[PDB]
Amino acid sequence: ASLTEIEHLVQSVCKSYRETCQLRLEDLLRQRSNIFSREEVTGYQRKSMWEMWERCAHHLTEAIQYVVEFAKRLSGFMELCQNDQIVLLKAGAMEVVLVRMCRAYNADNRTVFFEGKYGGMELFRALGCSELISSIFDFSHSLSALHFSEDEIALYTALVLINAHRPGLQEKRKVEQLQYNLELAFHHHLCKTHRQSILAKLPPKGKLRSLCSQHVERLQIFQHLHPIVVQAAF
Ligand SMILES: CC(C)CN(Cc1ccc(-c2ccc(S(C)(=O)=O)cc2)s1)S(=O)(=O)Cc1ccccc1
Repeated sequence: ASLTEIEHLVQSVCKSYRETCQLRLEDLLRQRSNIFSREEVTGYQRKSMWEMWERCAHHLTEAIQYVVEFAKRLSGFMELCQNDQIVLLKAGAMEVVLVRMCRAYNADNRTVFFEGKYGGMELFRALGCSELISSIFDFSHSLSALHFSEDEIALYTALVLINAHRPGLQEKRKVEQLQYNLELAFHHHLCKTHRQSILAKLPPKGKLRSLCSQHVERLQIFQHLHPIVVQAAF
């Protein structure tokens, strides 16, 4: 592929992200001052783990819907066989959601945007998993420190998804070609934006893996005893 086509892949990936980014960065940054009062935080802390779980399950499911929509708009993704589409999303969707979360994270006061306002990790106390929440907040903090742009998120999450080493792929060569093309796109766009410096500062692939694995473990435990059928975005 020529640099002209690489640049078109760049523009295409970034447009697909902007159409499926769920919350506008502009809104997130604007609402940073709308913070939960102490009474509001206490209101959340009094809820059952089962109520917080269902709210969290609703937000995660919805975030995942937007990630699936992003993938479907990704050049070449819909050209993969159905098995492979499923393999990639099953392995990668929740890792993308975790990356996407850094946009809603405010490093200045360590709060995150949740149901209309910004709250610290103590908001989630009823869930009884401080370590995981803390790990999620630290991970977001590490990404926010980089000032990850909207397009870097777009290109980086595309590569989280389009990973040819996911076990179970039936057309591994096709995923490899897609992955390589997206790598070209990412690297070229970092050059064009003078942002080469972020590559070495990005979280190791393994860290996103171990975090999502710990995350998924909680989800399974909650969703087993309390499934919730909730509306589809697209
Ligand atoms: C804020 C996190 C640490 C806690 N969870 C609630 C959220 C779920 C989805 C969120 C979200 C959705 C969209 C964006 S966006 C539109 O800016 O991309 C950003 C964040 S916050 S949790 O559910 O991940 C914590 C949890 C709950 C239950 C079991 C395990 C973990």
